Amino acid sequence: EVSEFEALRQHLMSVAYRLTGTVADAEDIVQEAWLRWDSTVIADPRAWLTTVVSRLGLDKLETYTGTWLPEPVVTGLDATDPLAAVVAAEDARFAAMVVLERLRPDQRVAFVLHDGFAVPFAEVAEVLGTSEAAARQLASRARKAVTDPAHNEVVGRLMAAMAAGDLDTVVSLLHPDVTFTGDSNGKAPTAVRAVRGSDKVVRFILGLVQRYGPGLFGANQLALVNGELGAYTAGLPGVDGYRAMAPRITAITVRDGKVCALWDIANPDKFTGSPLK
Repeated sequence: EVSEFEALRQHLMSVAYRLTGTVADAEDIVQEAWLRWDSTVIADPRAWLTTVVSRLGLDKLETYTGTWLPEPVVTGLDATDPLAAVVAAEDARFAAMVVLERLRPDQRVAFVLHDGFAVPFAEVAEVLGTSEAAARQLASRARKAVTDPAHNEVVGRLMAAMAAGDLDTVVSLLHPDVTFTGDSNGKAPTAVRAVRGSDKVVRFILGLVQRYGPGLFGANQLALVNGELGAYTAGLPGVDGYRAMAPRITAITVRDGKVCALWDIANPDKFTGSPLK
């Protein structure tokens, strides 16, 4: 009873959160799935509730600032959490999700349902509303809009290293076009606009340890961010004339064995995938 049930709702949550970029937006869309279950004698609850959720997800597809970013899901290292199964998929990675958010409120459902969730186009066409090839084409314009197993090794190395101020190591681990992007909807000093490039990202970073100090690392917890090892912070008070910092969640993106991007998420309104909340 509960098993088959939880597996479906997980599937429903898995698709819902990805349809948007918010776990509250998924929490409210799966909310109707149950209510719209009504009819059966013979039925396929799995295929039906997707459409219901997918359409409600399309119904979705304060706010006086800029540079939007997706709400993250933060589970413990056991990944036993109920929101873990949501982001267990590798394409639920924060990098993958920011690609999807603030970019495609149209090519989303076609790409997500098919690339991510392996839904054939005829069924995607159903929630869509048109032809077979018209689902593949609204999906093909998504796969174009896009243009490592060392993650823990690279995040791990980094998590400690930077506390030595080993700057020679840190600039090599970064991409020449590495990025630091902060969700500035939240009232918190961040990259209110995106900062670009290696040496220049380091500069921004140097300001951080300068501003908040070294207690910085002690409030920063090791945790799973969207299925892979990232980190979040409970915040700091600042007692040696350092600025009081805010609790926030920081995701990391890795390729070439180098940190290709960093993500700053500081809006308290987006903590519903978090231990903070």
